[PDB]
Amino acid sequence: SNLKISRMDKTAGSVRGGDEVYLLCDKVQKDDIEVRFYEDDENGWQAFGDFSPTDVHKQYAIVFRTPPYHKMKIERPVTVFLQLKRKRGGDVSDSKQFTYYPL
Amino acid sequence: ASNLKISRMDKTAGSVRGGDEVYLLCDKVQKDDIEVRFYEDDENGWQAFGDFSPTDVHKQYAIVFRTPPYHKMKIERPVTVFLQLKRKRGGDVSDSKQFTYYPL
Repeated sequence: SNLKISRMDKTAGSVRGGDEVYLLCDKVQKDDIEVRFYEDDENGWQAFGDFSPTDVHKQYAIVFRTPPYHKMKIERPVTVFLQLKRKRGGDVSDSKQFTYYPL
Repeated sequence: ASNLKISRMDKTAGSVRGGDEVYLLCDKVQKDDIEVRFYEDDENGWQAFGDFSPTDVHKQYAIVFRTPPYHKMKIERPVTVFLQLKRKRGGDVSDSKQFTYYPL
């Protein structure tokens, strides 16, 4: 609960990932942050937000590319959770929702 | 703050009717002392401003805003313009970026 996501560019996208999202957050260290996309279920899937250090703006924003879903053949939009977290870190932000769309 | 700077930004095109949300990452800015001015070199140097309350001025380094309707609603093709960050007091600006309005 140390980390926080204030606002996001988008909350949906192509299951193929590759979508650029602007993320407004509370202070974050550019060398110890990641954007984890995950599902809360026995399978426990997780993909990560793509981006280098330079995309973290003044420690208060992150411009990244979405990861793709593990199944491209989905019939309807699937919602998943996405949060902020320190690498190995055990510190995270509350988790917002992100939906993936078909093709 | 030194000199205004638009680091990067969301959209760079939208509808001539304005109303589109643009994320814009910039250098240090102060909530009640900054503006996002749209305009044209033109004789009639049209001018408009992005809409946003002071709450949309996230941590001094970013601005979430909606665009303003262009002055010609019925344009034949896509019309491009410059939109620079501007200071409400000093009056100084940031290098101007380009934004393109689209027809209905």
